[PDB]
Amino acid sequence: TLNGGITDMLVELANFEKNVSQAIHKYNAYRKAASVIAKYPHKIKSGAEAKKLPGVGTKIAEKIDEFLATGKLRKLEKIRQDDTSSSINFLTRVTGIGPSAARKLVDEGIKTLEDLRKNEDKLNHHQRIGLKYFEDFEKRIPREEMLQMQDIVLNEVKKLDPEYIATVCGSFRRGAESSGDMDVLLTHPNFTSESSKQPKLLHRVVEQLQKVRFITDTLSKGETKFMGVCQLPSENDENEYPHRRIDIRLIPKDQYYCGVLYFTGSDIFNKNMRAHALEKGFTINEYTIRPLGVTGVAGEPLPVDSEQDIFDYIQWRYREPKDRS
Repeated sequence: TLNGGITDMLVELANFEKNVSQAIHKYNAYRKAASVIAKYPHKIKSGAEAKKLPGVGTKIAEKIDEFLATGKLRKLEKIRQDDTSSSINFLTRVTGIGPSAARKLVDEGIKTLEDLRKNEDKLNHHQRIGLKYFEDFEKRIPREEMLQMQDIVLNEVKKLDPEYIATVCGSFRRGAESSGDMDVLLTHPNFTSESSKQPKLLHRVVEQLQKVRFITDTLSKGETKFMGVCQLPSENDENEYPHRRIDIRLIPKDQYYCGVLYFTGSDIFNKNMRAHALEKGFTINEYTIRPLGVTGVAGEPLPVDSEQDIFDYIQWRYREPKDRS
């Protein structure tokens, strides 16, 4: 393509000028500028030969000869950047700041790492810790450190009560080399889908991990889900080990392997498996597996004492976790 860089430059400029500006008049303009350049049969060398065209005002002729020289355009940079969109989807990197709050902060003037680091009175505790450890939560965790994190949690849990079952899921159980965080599913026989609702089964484990200084912060502690911050022990090491994201979900005993399956996942695999279940007449769910009757009337949850049970029901061979991409 001859120009092309020039026309994608003008098209994006037109779009912006109508969906942010609202000056449909100069949107109509750039449109004309672009169609023409695309007609013109020779490669634009400069913005003066590019000015000499029936629909290219000298403001635009001033841009082209520029984009030809720098290989870019500052007006596009200072536009792509401030994109009311792109800011929200940045603030949302900070754990604790979703869409709703991001939109608030943004169109109230705050949208960058430093704008934030200059008004923590506008943030709650979750958003605060999430800010303090932004860069830390941005790193990967070598399988190596995860194994160690597995041991701390795993043995601490068995020491409290041997009847607990605890499995780390996520990219770690699938045998991955690198993880984003740690995701623990916890259950205990005293807790079934018929039973009371026992928040202490979870609290007791969380507090024991804080007690031994693994968990360093709470972002959200619920009745059934805790999300916080954890850290591997060290020596005299400066930044020794960064702080990681850890999540701890408590699940009724009788619907644990439904939750383990689901949280080991790969979404693409979850998608395919549920879909296969739905074709042999079952519905799978992060809690249960149910016959799917005539219509979409689901029957009674079937007994699940292991992942294998879920596979057998839909007539699939057990897929090793490493094998669930």
